[PDB]
Amino acid sequence: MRIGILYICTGKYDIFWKDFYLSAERYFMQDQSFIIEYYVFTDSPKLYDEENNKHIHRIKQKNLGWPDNTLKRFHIFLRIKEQLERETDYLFFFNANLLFTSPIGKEILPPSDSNGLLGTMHPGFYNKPNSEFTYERRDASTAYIPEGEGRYYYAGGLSGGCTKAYLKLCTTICSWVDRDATNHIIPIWHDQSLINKYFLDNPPAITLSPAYLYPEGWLLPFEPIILIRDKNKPQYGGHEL
Ligand SMILES: CC(=O)N[C@H]1[C@@H](OP(=O)(O)OP(=O)(O)OC[C@H]2O[C@@H](n3ccc(=O)[nH]c3=O)[C@H](O)[C@@H]2O)O[C@H](CO)[C@H](O)[C@@H]1O
Repeated sequence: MRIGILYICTGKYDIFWKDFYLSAERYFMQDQSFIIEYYVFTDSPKLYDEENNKHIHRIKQKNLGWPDNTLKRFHIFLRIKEQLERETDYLFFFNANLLFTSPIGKEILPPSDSNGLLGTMHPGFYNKPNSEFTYERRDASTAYIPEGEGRYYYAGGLSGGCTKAYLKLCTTICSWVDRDATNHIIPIWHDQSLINKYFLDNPPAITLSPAYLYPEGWLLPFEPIILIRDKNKPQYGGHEL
């Protein structure tokens, strides 16, 4: 089947796209059943390595800067809503600085009988209890959730599921941020604080171990599968804006 993979890279984050694109081929979508379709949102005219592979689709999108670039990601997925219904069956989002290390496959695709959602544990909060989750604790916010509840702390570096179930997600949170905008609030950990609520209302069919979000340099009780490139390396410099 045809699986769609969402990817955002604006400003200088187009430096991350390449090693990701190559790694995606080596490891993602290996066995013939599956065909990969890149949906890239960039300011830039040119994306590596284009021309050559049809599937990859460059989608024009300007720079909104921090924090709007991760806050309004879901409005970015809806500019092309109708397109995602005819050309895709499953959806996924990968962080710009992600990288593949070990093969992937059908193990991450939600069963069709379930809700059809996917989340991933956060690498820093997988060994911690509810007391330490960094949700949003302001009542007037749509991302408000108090103490003693919430099962996990999901990260926004990876999320997906069936196209239907994921678009409804995209459409849901789009209102939630917009509603906050009229209430004059910006959530603390905007991509996540919003998402964690949604995964609280409707917990994903799958929760992926932080092996799929492996920070570089770290020592975890896991085998690397998908990796997080370290931004404070002198090649990247923390700062892109
Ligand atoms: C996994 C995690 O807990 N990390 C945080 C953050 O990672 P970091 O704060 O470590 O990285 P970041 O916020 O610079 O990256 C945000 C991601 O959004 C996209 N992008 C692209 C171009 C651009 O100009 N700005 C931009 O934000 C891009 O794919 C990038 O990977 O981002 C995650 C992805 O949502 C979450 O939101 C969290 O806030």
